[PDB]
Amino acid sequence: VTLCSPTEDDWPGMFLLAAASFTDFIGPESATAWRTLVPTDGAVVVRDSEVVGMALYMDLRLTVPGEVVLPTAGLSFVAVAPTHRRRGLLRAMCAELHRRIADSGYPVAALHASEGGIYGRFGYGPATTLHELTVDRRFARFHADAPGGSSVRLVRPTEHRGEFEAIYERWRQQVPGGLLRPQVLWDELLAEAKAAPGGDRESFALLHPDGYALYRVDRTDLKLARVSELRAVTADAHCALWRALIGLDSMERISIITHPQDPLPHLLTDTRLARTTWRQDGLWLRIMNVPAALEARGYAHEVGEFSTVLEVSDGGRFALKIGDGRARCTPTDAAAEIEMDRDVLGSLYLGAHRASTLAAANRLRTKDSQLLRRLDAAFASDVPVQTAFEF
Amino acid sequence: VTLCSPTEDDWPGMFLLAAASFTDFIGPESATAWRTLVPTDGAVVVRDSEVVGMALYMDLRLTVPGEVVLPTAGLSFVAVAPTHRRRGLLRAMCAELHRRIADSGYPVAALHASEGGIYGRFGYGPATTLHELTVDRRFARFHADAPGGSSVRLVRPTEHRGEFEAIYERWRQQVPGGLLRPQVLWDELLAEAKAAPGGDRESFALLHPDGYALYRVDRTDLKLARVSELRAVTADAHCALWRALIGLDSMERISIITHPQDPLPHLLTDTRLARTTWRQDGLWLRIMNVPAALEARGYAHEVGEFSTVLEVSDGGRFALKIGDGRARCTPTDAAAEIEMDRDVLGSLYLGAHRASTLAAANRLRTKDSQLLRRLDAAFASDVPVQTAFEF
Amino acid sequence: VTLCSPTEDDWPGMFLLAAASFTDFIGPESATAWRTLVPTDGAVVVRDSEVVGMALYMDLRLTVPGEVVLPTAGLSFVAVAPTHRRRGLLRAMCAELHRRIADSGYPVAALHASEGGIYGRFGYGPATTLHELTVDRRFARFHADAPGGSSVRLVRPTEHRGEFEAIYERWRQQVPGGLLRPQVLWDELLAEAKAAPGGDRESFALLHPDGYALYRVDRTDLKLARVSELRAVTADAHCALWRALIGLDSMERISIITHPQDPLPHLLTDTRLARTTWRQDGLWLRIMNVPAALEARGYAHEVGEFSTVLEVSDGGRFALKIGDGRARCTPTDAAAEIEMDRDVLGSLYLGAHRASTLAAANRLRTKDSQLLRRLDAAFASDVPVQTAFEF
Amino acid sequence: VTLCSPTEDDWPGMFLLAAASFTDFIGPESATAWRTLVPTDGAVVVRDSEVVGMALYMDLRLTVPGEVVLPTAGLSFVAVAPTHRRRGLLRAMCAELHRRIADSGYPVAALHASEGGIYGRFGYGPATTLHELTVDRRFARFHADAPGGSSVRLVRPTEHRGEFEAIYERWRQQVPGGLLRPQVLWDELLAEAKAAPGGDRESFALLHPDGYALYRVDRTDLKLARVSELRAVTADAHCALWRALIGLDSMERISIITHPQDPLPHLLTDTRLARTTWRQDGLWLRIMNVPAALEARGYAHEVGEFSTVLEVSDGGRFALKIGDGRARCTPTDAAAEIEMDRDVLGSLYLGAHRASTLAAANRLRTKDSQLLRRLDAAFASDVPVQTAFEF
Ligand SMILES: [Cl-]
Ligand SMILES: [Cl-]
Ligand SMILES: [Cl-]
Ligand SMILES: [Cl-]
Repeated sequence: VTLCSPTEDDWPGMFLLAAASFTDFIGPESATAWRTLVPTDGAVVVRDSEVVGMALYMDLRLTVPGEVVLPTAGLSFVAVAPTHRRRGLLRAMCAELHRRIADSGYPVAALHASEGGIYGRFGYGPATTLHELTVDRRFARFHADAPGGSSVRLVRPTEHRGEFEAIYERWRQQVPGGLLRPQVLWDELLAEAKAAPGGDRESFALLHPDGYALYRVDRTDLKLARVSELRAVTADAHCALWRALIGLDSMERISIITHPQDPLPHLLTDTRLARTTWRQDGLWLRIMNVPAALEARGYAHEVGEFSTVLEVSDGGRFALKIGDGRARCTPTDAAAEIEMDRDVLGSLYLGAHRASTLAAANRLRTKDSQLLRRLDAAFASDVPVQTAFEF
Repeated sequence: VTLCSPTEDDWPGMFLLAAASFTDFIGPESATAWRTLVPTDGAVVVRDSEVVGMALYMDLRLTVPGEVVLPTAGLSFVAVAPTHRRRGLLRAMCAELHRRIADSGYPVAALHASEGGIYGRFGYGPATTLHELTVDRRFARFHADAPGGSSVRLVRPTEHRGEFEAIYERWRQQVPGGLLRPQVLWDELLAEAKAAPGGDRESFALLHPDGYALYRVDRTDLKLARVSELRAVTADAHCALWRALIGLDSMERISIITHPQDPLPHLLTDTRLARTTWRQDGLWLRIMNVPAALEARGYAHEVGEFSTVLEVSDGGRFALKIGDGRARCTPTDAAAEIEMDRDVLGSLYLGAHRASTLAAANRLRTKDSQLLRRLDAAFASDVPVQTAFEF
Repeated sequence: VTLCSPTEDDWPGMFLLAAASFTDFIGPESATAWRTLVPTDGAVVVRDSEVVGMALYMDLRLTVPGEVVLPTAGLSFVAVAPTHRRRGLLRAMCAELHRRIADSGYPVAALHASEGGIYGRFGYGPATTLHELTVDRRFARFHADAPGGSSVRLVRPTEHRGEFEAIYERWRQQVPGGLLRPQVLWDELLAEAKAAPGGDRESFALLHPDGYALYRVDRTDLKLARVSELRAVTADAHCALWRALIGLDSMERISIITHPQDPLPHLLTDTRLARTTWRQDGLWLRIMNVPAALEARGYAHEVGEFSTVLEVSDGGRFALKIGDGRARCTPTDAAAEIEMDRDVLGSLYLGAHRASTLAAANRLRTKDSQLLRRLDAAFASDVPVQTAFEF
Repeated sequence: VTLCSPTEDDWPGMFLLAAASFTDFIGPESATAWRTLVPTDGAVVVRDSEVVGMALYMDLRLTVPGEVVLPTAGLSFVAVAPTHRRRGLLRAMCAELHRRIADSGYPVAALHASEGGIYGRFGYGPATTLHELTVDRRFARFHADAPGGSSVRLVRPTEHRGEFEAIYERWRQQVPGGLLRPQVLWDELLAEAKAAPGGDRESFALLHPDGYALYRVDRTDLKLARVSELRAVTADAHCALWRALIGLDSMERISIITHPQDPLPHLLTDTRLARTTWRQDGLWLRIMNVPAALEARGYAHEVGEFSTVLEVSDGGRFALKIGDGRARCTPTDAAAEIEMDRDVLGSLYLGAHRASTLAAANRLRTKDSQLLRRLDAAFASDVPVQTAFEF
């Protein structure tokens, strides 16, 4: 058992481990495309010789509150062979990548979790919430107040790549959780848009000047349309796209994986028709550099200037001053007023979780209820946090 | 078709309509107990002579943000005979009760909705959110940070009525959505605690000095425990009760109908184990007197003093000034800065829905994005809004 | 093994065999009430001493085409002990009862079959068709042409016995398949109308001057109302009762066991909403006396006078002359033009099955296609055949 | 929004709308084959430029009672874009095609309905009934009377095209509902006979001189054989094919979409084994020219000569004289004795629905019960109405 950066000769062994580890493995051709987002020294492997462990990160750009874009290490392709469980391989690989990520100057790392119980101990907190809405469209009537009572076109996704790219680029820059989508991921997305023999049905697009929806009929439930992606830059675009989706008269149900503040239910005369059928953690964040991350994002202007001392468990103690929507975060040995593990700060960082809620679980410790209210207000995001694409 | 306050002789006919209308009808004996909460002139019936329509309200006490308790008209027992649909009987009965409620001096009316599409047009907005969590307790491990790593007793509910009453009374006064639970509803609750032949299994209680949980094994799924009610006045009590529930080793799953900010998931090493299995509107509010309701509740201290002009569609136009956690709301003919239907104000009132989200659906109209942020912040509740008991 | 008429002392042993044989056994008290319809010498038992076989008939009145009422032997309570299978006990009991029924002067015997494969060989043919319609009432809109766009009352069944009795008596006299419902069966029907602990929910009635519907919410599916019985003497009553049933706004679905010519689907803008969810043989007929049965019923006036020779396999050969809606059926040794087993004549007798369809299965043999068309037309019923009550 | 006959350049846009509208879309290659049945000016499109609406008709030959073959406009490929709902596009397209169909000299139009609630208002009535029978073949025993107690061969469909074509041509000419099946539809049918990767299993044929059955094992239920098509010209062929299907010893169940008068159940000792698992409207008819359609079909010889006056709502009033199996239908201003909407006449026309049943729903209005009986008898079909192939 040695831990190394993989050579070109290691990648066939990594693809075997991937195929055996991930039921959703994209195959070697697609994986080779995703590889283009992994920097030199972005990957580690454990050899016994065959590959028994692997982990890597990709260079991402993540939007945080205040429309600030952070360089982000996106952890992915993490696997330990079923032959090598309970040997500390995950711990060793995560320790090495975190060392490389921190030394490289990334203020944050991010991942999507295979299970909810693994990444908390490595300092990752769930930072976005996936919210599945299922609409019984047979009953759906738009409210008198709903915009645009057409601006929308039914199109083939592959024929309107430029328009989707431009709309997505506008969306990702204005929404916390937004990720830059590089050209290789557009190539991959539009390749998946076509039907597969015994696989997915053909994808269609609804295109508005200021939004698009990509959807396909479910493989097995032929009365369910699944929206894979809806990106709307305006309220008018969001409503117009939903009027078109409710117009899919051959379907009983439209489902979408969205965010908790999706205004869809409020567009209907019966809010209950937009049923929450599933909820899960989306993007997870590890704050690598506490002061750099905390100084980088914008804060709520509504809360008056306040100062506190924040201790992150084995992450430093800082004088934190928040006023006029900006934070200053400097080293101190002054007594801590707030204490939390690193994972908890990740959960607060995009505004998806309230300091008050985490305090009620004793994940966040303070003796000052006023300070808790100020933190809740300051860390809150004006623009609701969304999830961009899984990686 | 005439609309009257019912005489004693009308109640057998009302109980027949109830039995035929409500699959969960509590029967004449329990209904006669609930009747004690209906004031003189609190009920209307339509006769054709037999009862073809009915509606009533009960005298309730509702806690709103700032621990303020409002007299509240709780609409209930609303039915139109299947023989008399589409004759405007619901509209006529709701118009008459609203007249009586407004003239009686109630600032707010409330109900639980049989369907989501009916009460919006009568000025009711959904004001609390029911959130069902299902825990696979076989996997549940408490976080190192979780309080109290016993203070809890397994007891017969009927033997500890005084302790439940006292804990509930503390809870309902400190939580927005809290309702006073009169003696007749305690009588009814503890009568339901015993097992029924071919019906519900026996209810048990977990009792802490500062909280209780009432639960029973599901009728048909013998590996599911359903928590009917958990009232905790402290974080220590909430965690202690959940440690005890996760200790129900004969169960696979524990389910509870709770609120979106329940800290349960954060008590576990795997937040994903507390799965959201169901979400629905809970309590609905109709603001009867806009200035009385808006002046009565407390507002967030974090937001700086601001002034605006609010128009409620056919509900008046008001100069609204919010500062130091209090509102002043006076008549004006000045140009409106914010417009919304009455139902929308109900949805904002307990802090369950953000002004920003309702604005994105065009249910709330303003040209000022700064004003929207200030409203979001001001109307937000420090203590998360919960649902008390169904009526 | 001896075959006897039971003594009073035999009935406890018959009730044990019944409980072990019939999952729907009505119990000794209800069975003692049904006993009042069994004539002296109407029952046989086989003893080994304990009861190992039983069979009986009740005195019924069956309506046949032309509003003619026939005395009918209703076979029921037929059981062989699981200890005594394949010993010819059913054959022996059926042979003896048929001897008694024939000698008593009954022209027809009838039964409801536990299985479809048993009674054909004893000369019983399925004579009515049960047709279950399930309406998704959330979508149901009445056609512009539908009558009565209220005459209907929601009532407690036990309070309107006289009105149900009178409506049913009018119905049973005008519909082929109609049975006289004696007072003991009204006593039993209204006793079942009340709810049972862990059993059926409360029954309700919709009452029109010229029709009624008895319905209850399903035990387990709380969004399904099951109509146990709808008797309408006019088209106006039938439509009015269905308008009321579609008005059960708490239900998703209304189901009824009806007949294939129920006009319900044609009352709706979408005929497809009245879905056929189940179909089965209803009443079975054994023609005991061929000439008496054939001379007794009315025939279609549309078909011109014709003569043929009918042979029933081991049931006689007859010169059959049909004209002006009446048949003459006299002994002959002339060559047969039509041959069929006795069971086939039972299937033709109420007009539920076409001679042409049975001929296509070679259950009915003729070389004359014109004769087949004349038989189809003559045996057809003006009033569609319905099923009264199970016995 | 303009309505035009499509140019060659419009068909890619029509195929996109088809793919997005029809989950069973046959793809561009098969659709191009079906196109060969669409006459010049047989198609309309709405452009906004992209295709947002389309509809066409094909030249068909439909068999009606009396073995009469009518030129028939088969409406198909009808779609409105989900972006253009509730804009009257369907009404506009149907009005234009009906104008073209009427002017072209078609006496009838026909379609298969995506939903049951749409085509009634455009004058289409459901005219055939689809009846799914599922046989539990493990229990199925043929009756002593059943023919042919082998004449049948198990063959590859593609190797016996000539024999299937010849049998089908005999069938379609003798059965009301029969359609001529052109060479392009035989090409398409035999292409679907082969297995597809992750798709349908291989089709097999059972071939008799006077009948064939095409069947395949269900994709997912490997104990279910689905008969896609059984065409039998004789009772012997029908029974022989069913003996062979019941001989599929690896199956639990055989299912077929047949007609209500299928004699299959009567071939078995247990009629109940042939269970009706599904029922739906099949072919829909719009009578374009009332007198031409009514004079064209044969009527029952059994009913004596009679005269009446029929009014079709906005379809004319006619003196209708029916005798010796023929109708004369001439213009009159004499008082109407029968009134009905055009859709109702379509439902009566192939004998699938009784005038009496439609009268009970008030879809057919007369004050003369004798006239109703005569219409029932006259419009009845000697040969039961069947459904040919979906289009
Ligand atoms: Cl999202
Ligand atoms: Cl709650
Ligand atoms: Cl019936
Ligand atoms: Cl058919």
